[PDB]
Amino acid sequence: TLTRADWEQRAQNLKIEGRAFIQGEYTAAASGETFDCISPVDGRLLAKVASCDAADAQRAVESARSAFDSGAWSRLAPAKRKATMIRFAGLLEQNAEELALLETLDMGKPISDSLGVDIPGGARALSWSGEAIDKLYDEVAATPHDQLGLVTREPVGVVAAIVPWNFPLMMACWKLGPALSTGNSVVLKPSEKSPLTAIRIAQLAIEAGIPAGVLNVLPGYGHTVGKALALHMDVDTVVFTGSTKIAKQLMIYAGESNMKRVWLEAGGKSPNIVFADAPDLQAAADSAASAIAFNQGEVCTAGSRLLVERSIKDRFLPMVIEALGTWKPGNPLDPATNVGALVDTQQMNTVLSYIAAGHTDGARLVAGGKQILQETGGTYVEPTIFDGVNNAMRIAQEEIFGPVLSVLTFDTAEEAIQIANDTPYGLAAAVWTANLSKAHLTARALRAGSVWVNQYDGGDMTAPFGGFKQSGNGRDKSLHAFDKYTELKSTWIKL
Amino acid sequence: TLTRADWEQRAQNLKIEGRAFIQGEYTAAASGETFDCISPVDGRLLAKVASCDAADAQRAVESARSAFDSGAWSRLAPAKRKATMIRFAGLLEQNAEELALLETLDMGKPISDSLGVDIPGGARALSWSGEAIDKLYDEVAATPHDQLGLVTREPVGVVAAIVPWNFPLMMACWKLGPALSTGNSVVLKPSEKSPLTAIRIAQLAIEAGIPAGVLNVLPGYGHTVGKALALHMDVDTVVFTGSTKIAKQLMIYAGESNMKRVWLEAGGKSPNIVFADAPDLQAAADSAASAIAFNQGEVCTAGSRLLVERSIKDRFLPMVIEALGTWKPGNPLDPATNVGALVDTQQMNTVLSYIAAGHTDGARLVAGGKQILQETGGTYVEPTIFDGVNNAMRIAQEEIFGPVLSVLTFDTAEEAIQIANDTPYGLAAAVWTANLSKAHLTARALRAGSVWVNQYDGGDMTAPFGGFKQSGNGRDKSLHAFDKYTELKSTWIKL
Amino acid sequence: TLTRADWEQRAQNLKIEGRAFIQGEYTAAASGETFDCISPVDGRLLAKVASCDAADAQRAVESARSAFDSGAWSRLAPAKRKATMIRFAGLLEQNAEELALLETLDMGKPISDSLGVDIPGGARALSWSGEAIDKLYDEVAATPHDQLGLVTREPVGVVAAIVPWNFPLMMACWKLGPALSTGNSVVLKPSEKSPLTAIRIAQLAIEAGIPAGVLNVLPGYGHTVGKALALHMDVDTVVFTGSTKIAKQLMIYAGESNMKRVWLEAGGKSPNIVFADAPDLQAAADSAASAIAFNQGEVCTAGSRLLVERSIKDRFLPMVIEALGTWKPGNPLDPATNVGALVDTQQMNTVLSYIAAGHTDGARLVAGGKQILQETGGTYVEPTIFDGVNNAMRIAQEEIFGPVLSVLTFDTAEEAIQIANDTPYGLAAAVWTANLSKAHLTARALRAGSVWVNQYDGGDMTAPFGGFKQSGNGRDKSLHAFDKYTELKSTWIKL
Amino acid sequence: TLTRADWEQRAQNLKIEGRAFIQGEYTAAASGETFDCISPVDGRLLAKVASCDAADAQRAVESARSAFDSGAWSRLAPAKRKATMIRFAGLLEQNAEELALLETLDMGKPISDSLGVDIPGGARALSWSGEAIDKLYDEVAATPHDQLGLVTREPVGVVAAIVPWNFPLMMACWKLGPALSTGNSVVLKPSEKSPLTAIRIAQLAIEAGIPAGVLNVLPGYGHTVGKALALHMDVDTVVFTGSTKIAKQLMIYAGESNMKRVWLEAGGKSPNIVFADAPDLQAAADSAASAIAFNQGEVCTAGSRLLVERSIKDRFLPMVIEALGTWKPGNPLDPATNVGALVDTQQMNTVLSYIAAGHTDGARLVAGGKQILQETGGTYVEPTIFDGVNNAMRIAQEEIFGPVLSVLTFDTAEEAIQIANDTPYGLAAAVWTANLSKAHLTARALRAGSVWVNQYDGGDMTAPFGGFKQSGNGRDKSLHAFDKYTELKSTWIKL
Ligand SMILES: NC(=O)c1ccc[n+]([C@@H]2O[C@H](COP(=O)([O-])OP(=O)(O)OC[C@H]3O[C@@H](n4cnc5c(N)ncnc54)[C@H](O)[C@@H]3O)[C@@H](O)[C@H]2O)c1
Repeated sequence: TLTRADWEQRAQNLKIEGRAFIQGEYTAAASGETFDCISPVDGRLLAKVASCDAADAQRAVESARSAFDSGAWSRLAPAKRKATMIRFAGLLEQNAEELALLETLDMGKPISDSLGVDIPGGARALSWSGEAIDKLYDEVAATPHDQLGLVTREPVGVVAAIVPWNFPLMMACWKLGPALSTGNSVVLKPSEKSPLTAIRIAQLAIEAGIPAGVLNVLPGYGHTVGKALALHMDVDTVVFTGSTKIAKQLMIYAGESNMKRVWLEAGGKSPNIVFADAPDLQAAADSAASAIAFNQGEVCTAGSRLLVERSIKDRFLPMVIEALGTWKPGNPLDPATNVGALVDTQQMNTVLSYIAAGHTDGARLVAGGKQILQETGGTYVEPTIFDGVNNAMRIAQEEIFGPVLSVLTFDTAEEAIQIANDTPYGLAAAVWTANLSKAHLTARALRAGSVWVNQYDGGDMTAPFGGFKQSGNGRDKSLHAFDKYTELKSTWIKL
Repeated sequence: TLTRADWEQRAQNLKIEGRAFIQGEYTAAASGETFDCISPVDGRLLAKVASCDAADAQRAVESARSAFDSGAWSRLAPAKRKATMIRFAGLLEQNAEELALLETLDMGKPISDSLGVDIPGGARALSWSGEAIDKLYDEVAATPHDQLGLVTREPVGVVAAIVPWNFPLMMACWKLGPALSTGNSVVLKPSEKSPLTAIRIAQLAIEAGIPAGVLNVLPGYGHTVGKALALHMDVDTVVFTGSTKIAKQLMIYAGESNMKRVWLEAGGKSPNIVFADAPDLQAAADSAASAIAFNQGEVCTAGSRLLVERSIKDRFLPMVIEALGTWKPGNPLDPATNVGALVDTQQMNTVLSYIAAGHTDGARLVAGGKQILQETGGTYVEPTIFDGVNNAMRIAQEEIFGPVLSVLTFDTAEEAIQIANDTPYGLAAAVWTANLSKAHLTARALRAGSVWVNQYDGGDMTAPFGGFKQSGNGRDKSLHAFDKYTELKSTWIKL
Repeated sequence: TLTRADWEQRAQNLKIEGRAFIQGEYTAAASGETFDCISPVDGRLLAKVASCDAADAQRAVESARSAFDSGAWSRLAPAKRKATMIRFAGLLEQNAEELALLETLDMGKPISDSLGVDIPGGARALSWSGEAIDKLYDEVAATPHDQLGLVTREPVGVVAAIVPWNFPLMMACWKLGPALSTGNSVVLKPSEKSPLTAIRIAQLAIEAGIPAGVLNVLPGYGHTVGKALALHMDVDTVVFTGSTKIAKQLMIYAGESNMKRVWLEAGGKSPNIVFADAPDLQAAADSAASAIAFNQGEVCTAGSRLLVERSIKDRFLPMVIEALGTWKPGNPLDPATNVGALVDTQQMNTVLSYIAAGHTDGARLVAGGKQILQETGGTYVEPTIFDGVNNAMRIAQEEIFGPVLSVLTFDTAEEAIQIANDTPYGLAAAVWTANLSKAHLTARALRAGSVWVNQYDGGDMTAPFGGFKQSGNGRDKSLHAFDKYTELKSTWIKL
Repeated sequence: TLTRADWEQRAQNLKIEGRAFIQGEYTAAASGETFDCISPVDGRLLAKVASCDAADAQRAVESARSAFDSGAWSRLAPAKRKATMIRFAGLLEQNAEELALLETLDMGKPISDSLGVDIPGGARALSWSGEAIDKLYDEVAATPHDQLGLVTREPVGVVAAIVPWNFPLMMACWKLGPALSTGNSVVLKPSEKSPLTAIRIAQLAIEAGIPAGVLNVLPGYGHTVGKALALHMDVDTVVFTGSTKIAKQLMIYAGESNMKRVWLEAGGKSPNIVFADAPDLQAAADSAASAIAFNQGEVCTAGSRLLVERSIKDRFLPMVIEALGTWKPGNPLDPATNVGALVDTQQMNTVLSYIAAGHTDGARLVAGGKQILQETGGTYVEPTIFDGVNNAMRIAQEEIFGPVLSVLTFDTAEEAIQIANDTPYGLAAAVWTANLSKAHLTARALRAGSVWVNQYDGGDMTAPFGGFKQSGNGRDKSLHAFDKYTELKSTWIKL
């Protein structure tokens, strides 16, 4: 087990690749332009990263298209694609320490989280998806004797994947797993706030046996190369994870261009409903704190609204405060740290402004509330709780994407459901109760893509993940994720 | 069997409903405005139809939402929804003669087609979908012993369905069958060129037991009430059948509003590939003619590009010409008629302009090419064939939506495939060959949602139907149609 | 609603068919022999029924085989088979009053049960199965590009169905629905204790459009014609519902003959577990009584072992006694009657012998325990309860097939599960508890084909039904029932 | 690449384990008795192998049952069972040279086949099955609002697997893959003619992480320990691969004991149908020879009946003779050898007696026909062809299980199908034709579990494998194999 000093030495000794990757080779952007990749750990310069634009999108898509048409990957035997995807996952694990360190330096999450959650999670999405390839069957319809009706799935062709900065490698892998497994070529566009691991795994893909052109990586800004990919007339599908605002703009881009398929994973304001008859209130308290403090609250499914049955509120809230007190910001390179830096100054100022809005709209600060560790040259905020929140308050309605918890009360299950569903979002929700009927009926009534019962942040690769309403469309993970990267064909044969 | 005189008597004796339908009652538009519904068979006034706008969209959506929330239909037992949908289908059949007559008068297709194809096809979509409801199973994941992982589907809520004029009732039913079967409320917006059957079946739905508010019908223009539904902030999903141009606009509307799900069935320029080793050339010739002449060529999957192997071209083209000669425009109310009127003057001018374009771009007219029966006051054009067509010509690239055939030649299977896929569209295609390998390998290479082998216009309710590329996204018919009207939920329960 | 006098008039006015049915015609047995069909309601002669033997089995199998080979039904379009099966179900309903009367007279169940449960249940099995036919899809494997791998299902051919007397029509339909829907020819052998409804519906099948030879019916004894079918070298599959003893004998017959597939639905000793935290004790008490008294306890899944948590036992047992008191034997032709006659004298003696065994082995009689209504000439026994039962006692280990309840106690969930699973059987079980974890974990631990939670006798046509262990193999109802009547084929095509 | 001399040295240097394996340890049989394991390569003594009997079956099943009930494997997380199964497969590959050598020495197949087909094939069944575990989903029925209907699968408990000698390790793995993956305990009973690899992999299972008691191995005779397992009252399921005669006896044993589930893979007499319009006659000739000579014709799906369209017979048969001449018996330890020894003297004498019967019944010997290489001390027979065979001849009806081909002619497709289906068997069949319709219609009409088109011996792990009629019931490989090792449960929960 590596120490803080070990990680600090390794961080200093990294040579960091900043180039784009197109047709099997690292490359500068056509313009030669770069942007500074700055670490939120302490503000050090990590790398000058290629700043791609429309011209680079064009070259990457031409490369993607040529590779798809060659059939080198798209017509490779399923069992062979499986083997390659599993080797790809294996190379992530083999290079786990470097990749984890890049993630931590790039966007500030604790090294123990990068190493323990992100890298294994990314690898698992690649290998599980790979494992599934030849376990999938298409269909033969019930037809008259002189007909053979086949209903099959084929890869769409060229896929653009635009991903965010909060789980850079893992979110990339949630897309790459099913998209590559089904045989598509993918152009990956990582967040400008976290380009490094995406850039690095482009090389690993080649080493695993992914052909040149099949996985191209274009670092750069959303409003330049991201937009260019979404408007491209020869991209078949764009998959996206990010804000609801940008997600909507992608639907507009598709409409303005070639009617490409658009699949979105967007914001959340997930309600964590704790009933008086929860089987384990301490577990509910620990989980409620973890739900908002894990990864600095920079989680789409953060349990940012805590709904507590009023009769246990006075006992439960102090339990949640004490649990939250164990989540402490610190040096992300220290293995003992469980809360890291926020991704940058821009994000931190947004979070601080929402904390200010909590005060303004009349909520009661009961824990945290301040920026800390300023002397480090990094960006850190205390996990924060507001009590006495009404669901119409800004901190109840709007996604904060920091470790800021809103606490609301209710007195009936029906009110809990009404409050929980009172949102434009619908990514996740949780219910804590020992009652059989109340558990299933409440879960059934919540309009959310994931509903966790007597736990938070549940599910694994077998569980589809995605939004109701403005939290998105379509699902990541599970076999259902494959459907975003394929087209149905009905082949009706007269005999 | 009814005679022409019988159908003319019946046409005269219809009382035709023109009002919108909201919350279980026929109603004027809020503005009181109407538009004239004129028959293309000769020009008579059928009815003054309510011209709905945004205010009516709002009232209909409020009705739909309230109905959905009440659970009267959305939480009705699956077996009971099945019985209702089957009764709904049964009422279409019970009233087939009236509905077919309305269809024929409304948009000009032959009465024998309305009676023999449209009404049975529509009824079948409703009954088959109903039958399927309790044959569908959701999923239980493989999880650790202390977890129960449920993956289920739930109705999205409020669905707007916007449909075209070429198969008014049948297309409405393709949407209504699965949308209603899954438990949604639906707001149906029929084409302003063909509002009458949708208006009529609103009452039949009530009679079958569909609760008030669950199926609302808003006749009116695309740019008024259609647009209002697509921009509405409380519509969860819009499903669409129509032009690629408008389909794209709907993606923009969704992005501008509430990120509603958008499912599109759009245009086509389907290739009909006849190899020299086709098993039955006469069958191929008969189907090639039917593929362009049926429903006046106003068919999304019309075989508008006939690709013929050069070595049989001289023999096959005269066969296609002779077969096309049996398709003759005539009085739509005559049961002997197999080709009806074009939907309106605007449509006839478009077809005539494309025939002119055929000449201009250098193709050779070998059949038809002219308006006929002007004395009737109706709009009729001869089924038309151009030979010597290059795929770059306008008549080869652009959807005409009239009975105009382009004939192209090829020398190799590779060439046929390249030409076939050389289109922004991808709705359907056909292959004619007696060879096992060539049939399957060519079918596999064609980028289209339906591929018919040794037949044209194949499939039934078991066959998903929809586009690759700019022909749309998602599928109508089959069980896959249901997925457009539901959301996946992952319920992970800690035990 | 018909009165007792009405049903008695109708009983007198029946003309009852007693012949076998082969190749579209009613027929005597080859030997000319008959057996007396006597009613347990009072002892009248209903009909002299053909007593078939091996010669008749041979002729029926030859008819079945020829019909199968002709394709009249086996290669009939799926949608047409669906329509026929639905018409078949519709004829059962059209003739419900006659069929229910035949059932009640034949084996003694109350007329209100025959009319309200048996005939609708049978019709439902036929129509639901029919509806499902064209909703089923076979499979296409993930293969290399030069391979097409089809995995399809085909009817086995000739199916023998051997059924019992407790639900004569409904059990026959549980087999016929999926066996006929998949395209097989079926030879049905009803119990010699209840031949009449099977004989009758043979004609209804013809009327619905089932071709001659596809459904043959051979009334007669198990050891003659039943055995002949099970040993027949040209029967592909036998499906069976009856005793575990005979079920085992069928496996031996298959091994002695042609290795035909054997699917068994056999005996049961189902445990009904009521925890102290059951949500509704009165509902639990009412269901516990119904579970043993319904259809005279002549139910494979009768809740014959009531397991009660010791801490509610003193409160719950009087509730069960009072609820059982509402179940009173009476004239089966009286519509007010909720408990009918036992099927014959042999059955009554068996029940009385087990009541004697209850006393001998040391249990405590707390309700019923005696034959009643001897003056009627019929066979009736009081619903009976023994308290203080140990699971090692004969009444706890052996299936009684009468209305005799054994009451056992437990202190822990672990104990309840151990007792519940302490049986050679495994057909059904029930759990009553308001606790989420306990309900799912206990249901998971129970080795039984059906587990009902907070209800008894649950499920519908969507729920597969069948045994663990010596309660049988394979499942009736649901789509899984179809798999007993088809064979998988892997067609791997090199392209 | 190892030479013949290398393999001869390795064979001499093996230390061979002969003991049974129970509860994590090698053990003598209770009696202390052994049988001589003799090599058909040259007659050398390989090992004295434990000769288990009823007492050993009892101890193994008690061990299996205790392990299943402990949940160490049966309740282990799916993802963890997957990982263990993949490591298990990995250890087969890691020890491939030893395992391949054991197989070759034990039952005589060429070392290049053992190394290239058997070991990789066995490993692949284990890992593919393992990979599938968490890709499988169970079901949630469509039910009323106050019901939750779960349809799930659970392991049956204790599985007996009885396997033959022709593919000892691979057939064992076809059973072990799905049986262990679903969580069962397995008692494996290898053929007394080939016990060695089964004995050896028992240790590898433990090293991979399979808990003690979960995989027990009992070498010994069929009529002692095999029979004891099939009659055991606490074995839930027996799966079998072997002769039809013994397969039938297992059905009888189940009936005599506890009604255990019985799944059989039995004999074959597979027809290889070559039409005049086969796309590649040379390929058909090569494959027809391989179909009968591979693994000494000791293959269940050996293409033992060659049906050739009469018009190509005179040209085709010499092609088949020339191809068959490339398959030459030789030293199984020589890597160049492509035909090995027959398993023993008993088998060889059976084969020679069938060759004698070919002469007697009037067939024409056109190739091979004699025992060879007698001086080696081993058992070898020339690949043999009889022409002018009629389907009623013994060599056409009966399974020979040696390299003996029967050649038949036909003149119509209909006759080809009649002849092909004229058998009590139905394991596999093949069709060679370039015609689309004839390929699919003929394949559809053949009553066989596998149908190969324009190839022989096709399919991989995605293709279910097993018999129609007396070739067995149920399927090995694919996801369908899992169903033999699990039970369906319907859990209906009232809410
Ligand atoms: N599974 C999920 O649903 C999921 C997971 C993690 C994070 N998120 C969401 O991500 C957001 C935080 O991430 P973010 O700040 O990177 O979001 P963002 O919307 O600002 O950007 C996401 C990605 O889109 C790109 N982008 C920005 N503008 C673009 C444009 N005009 N056209 C094309 N691409 C453009 C960015 O460069 C980045 O790669 C939150 O709203 C959070 O809820 C969702």
